[PDB]
This record gives sequence, C-alpha cells and structure tokens, in this order.
Amino acid sequence: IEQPRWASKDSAAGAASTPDEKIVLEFMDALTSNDAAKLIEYFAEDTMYQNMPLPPAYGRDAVEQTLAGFFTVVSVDAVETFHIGSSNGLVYTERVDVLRALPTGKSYNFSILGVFQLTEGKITGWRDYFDLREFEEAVDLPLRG
Amino acid sequence: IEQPRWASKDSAAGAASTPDEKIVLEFMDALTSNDAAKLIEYFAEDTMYQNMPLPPAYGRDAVEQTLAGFFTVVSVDAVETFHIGSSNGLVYTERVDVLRALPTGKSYNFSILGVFQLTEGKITGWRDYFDLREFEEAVDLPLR
Repeated sequence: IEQPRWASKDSAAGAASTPDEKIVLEFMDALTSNDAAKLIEYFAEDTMYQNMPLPPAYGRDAVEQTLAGFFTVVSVDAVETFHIGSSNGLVYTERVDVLRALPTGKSYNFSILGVFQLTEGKITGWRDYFDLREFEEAVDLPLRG
Repeated sequence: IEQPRWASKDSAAGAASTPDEKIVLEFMDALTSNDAAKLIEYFAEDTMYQNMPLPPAYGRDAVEQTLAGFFTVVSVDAVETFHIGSSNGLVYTERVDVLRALPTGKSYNFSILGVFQLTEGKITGWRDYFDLREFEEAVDLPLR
C-alpha cells in the first residue's frame, strides 16, 4: 500500500495528539488480531458498530457477535491509516483495510473513512463508510443490506 | 429524513465554528443546485474530487467536467448534514444525500462521510466515502 497523493502529513497517524486519537490508533492496530474477545474490551456497554448502511449493532453483545462472525470468514490482513483527527467528541480515520476472505484466499483493498465516538476512553460508536460492492463477495455471509 | 440515533448535537451542522467548516456547509447547501458552474467556483485550480474508490479527478477542469456529467443524469434533491467537524486542516461531513436518477425518476438515500481540504478558503480536495452498490444503478454512466 502506497501513500496516496492526497495524504497530508499534518494529519498523519504518527501525529496523533489526543488520548482519544491515540486509543483509536491502538484499536486500528489490534484489528489484525482478528480476535473478537480482544477487540470487544475497547467498547463501552452502551455502544454501536456499523458499516454503512448495513443494519447496526447496538450494545456490547451484538458488537462482539458481529465481529466474531466476521472473523469466522475474513482476515483483516493490514490496516494502513493515512489520516487521523478529531473534533467535537468524534475521531476520524482515513485509511485502507486489507481484507482476505478465508474460504477463497482472495484479497481486497477497502478505502474507508471511519468515525469513532469515545466516552471515558471506551468506544460508544463506530461507523465505517466505504464501498460495499466487493464487501458482499469478500464476506461469506449475508450482510442484510 | 430522520435524525439518526447516534447524532451528536455537539457536532451538529448548526454549531459550525470555523471559516472552513462554514464554507463546506455552504458548499453542501449549494449541491442541490445541480449546477457544475456554480459549484466549480468553490474549487481551487489544484484540486481533486473522488467518490472512493472510483478514478479520481485532479485539476479544476476535470472536476468541473465530472460534476457537469453527473448532473446530466442525476439530481441532488437533498443534503442533510448530521455532523460537521475539522482537524489538522481537514473538514469532515457525516451526512445523507438524496439522489434521484433523471432517466428513471428513482430516488436513493446515500449515507456519506466526506473529507474536504481547503486552502485559502477554496477546495483543494474532496473525497466522499459511501456504499456504491446502488450508485452504479443511480448514475447512468460507467463508473470505471
């Protein structure tokens, strides 16, 4: 993965300068664990996770069930974060996620802009925006959308 | 268009508090014009516009021709911005755009998170991240 031409080092991952920004970057790194039990500990009880516009998961239990199910069929092979920033209680990651489908071996680069809302350092909302055209094929599950 | 359960008034569009954030909202309200020539006045000469991951447009001419083409087959009927924010010289909009295809009259709700880079009050970069599964059918053009 090459740094796009629009990347700005003023907003680079290395330049994260708030506790919320730094926790999110740590959480980006943990995604390659493909461990739902490890990822869930970043989340408040009152939380939500959604890849738009698929049905949202609300509450810790639903978020963990969703992640564990995703890790059953896909491996997050790499997370490259070009931009991270924050504003008005929200954190934004502009990034690429490399996903590999386990039954097929095929790999997929997804360009993702994600928003995170943290409360006392725990994730209260997580929403990723990206194209789903190849997400259906990448993910051997009905996505209900 | 309903306000989502996750909407935070702390970052609502009515609370925009920088010049760059205020311009980006104005550009949001101007989208319903469907007028590439009124919209291009917002862009600097070195600029780019991309609906991720489609082939980007670099340079103000290419951005103009991309919008002009889009507005030939699609109307932007509404833009609701739930959140506007900014950080490290980038502005972010979490919003919904209602798009209507001209040849069919079918409408579509696109949930969109966009990032804007502005230099001297002019757009040097604009990337919208959203699901393009229905965008193929929405715009009567090859997506490449």
